[PDB]
Amino acid sequence: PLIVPYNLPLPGGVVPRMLITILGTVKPNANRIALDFQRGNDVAFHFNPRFNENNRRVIVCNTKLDNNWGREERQSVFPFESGKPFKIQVLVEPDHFKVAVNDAHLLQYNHRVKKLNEISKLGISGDIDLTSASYTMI
Ligand SMILES: OC[C@H]1O[C@@H](O[C@H]2[C@H](O)[C@@H](O)[C@H](O)O[C@@H]2CO)[C@H](O)[C@@H](O)[C@H]1O
Repeated sequence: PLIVPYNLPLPGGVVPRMLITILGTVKPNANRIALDFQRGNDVAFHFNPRFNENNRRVIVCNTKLDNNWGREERQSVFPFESGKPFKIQVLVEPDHFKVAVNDAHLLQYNHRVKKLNEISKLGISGDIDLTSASYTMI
């Protein structure tokens, strides 16, 4: 496997038609997963499944600028399950990140950080065994 937290460099940043594919398995009794698309210290797109927030499962998405979190976008559709293998696909489209899990569309996140080619790293963290993380141009 890959060691978590795992960094995936995105050479030259992201660009529309770039597809990121993450395969892993959720640990037993998981609490959280996070994807952090970084522009230096800023987080352009934070994607954060939470398995127990006040006894609810929710995906929280946000942007961090100068160490400040912005407005959360929350999604109560929650395709992850403790103990089970998953696939996350993040497709960069011109105006949003488009996320599908296990081949089903999940959410979109409008670009707040505009300098896409400066979003040069993806951090993958949380309560998972990470099997693979890669990108391709489609
Ligand atoms: O917004 C993403 C960001 O959330 C932090 O937790 C928030 C929490 O979601 C919010 O309900 C509460 O009022 O403030 C917390 C701190 O901003 C996480 O700590 C952080 O990791 C991100 O997930």
